[PDB]
Amino acid sequence: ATFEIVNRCSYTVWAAASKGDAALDAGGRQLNSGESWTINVEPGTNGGKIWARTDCYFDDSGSGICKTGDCGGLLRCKRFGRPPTTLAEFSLNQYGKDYIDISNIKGFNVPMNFSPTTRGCRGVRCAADIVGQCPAKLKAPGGGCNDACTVFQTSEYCCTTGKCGPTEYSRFFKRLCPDAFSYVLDKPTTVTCPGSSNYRVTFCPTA
Repeated sequence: ATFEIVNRCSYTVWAAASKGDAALDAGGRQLNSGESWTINVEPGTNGGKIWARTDCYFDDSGSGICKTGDCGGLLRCKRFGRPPTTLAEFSLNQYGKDYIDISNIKGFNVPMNFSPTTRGCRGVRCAADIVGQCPAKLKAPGGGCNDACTVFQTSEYCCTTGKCGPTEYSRFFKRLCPDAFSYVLDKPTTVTCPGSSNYRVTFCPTA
């Protein structure tokens, strides 16, 4: 399957793509404002994620640091990034279907639209100003808005016992972005698409 990753933000973003234990395609790339990066994701990929990283510095060897979404200091991510990260999530070719969603479960850093480029399903979008409105306790110094599990590490926010309810914090994300997961047991906002669809992830879709 092919993914076009488009940076419509006015600032440089460092895109990342990983399935947790391995990079997808090259795994990461600088995208200046307006730049598009097309990657090939192998069919059958389970648990793939795409996110943006902000305020990165990397050297010759591709080592450095980002203030949001750092994946252990690498330009080409092999593992997942450090929150806060708005997450585009996908499982491909699962019994003939594709499943996509946007998640705020690891916080929010960049607004995002996640849409298919082929037929038969809708896209999803979280493009509200979550950082500007972020509750004080969740504001991350490096920018972005942390999820409550990252900040407080309780069984309720992290849903450790498998039983948990919505919270004042999860409701904040859900009220600004109803189409994104706000906590781990949220009523699923997953979208079902035909198997082997193609997609576009746009950062800053509106502004």
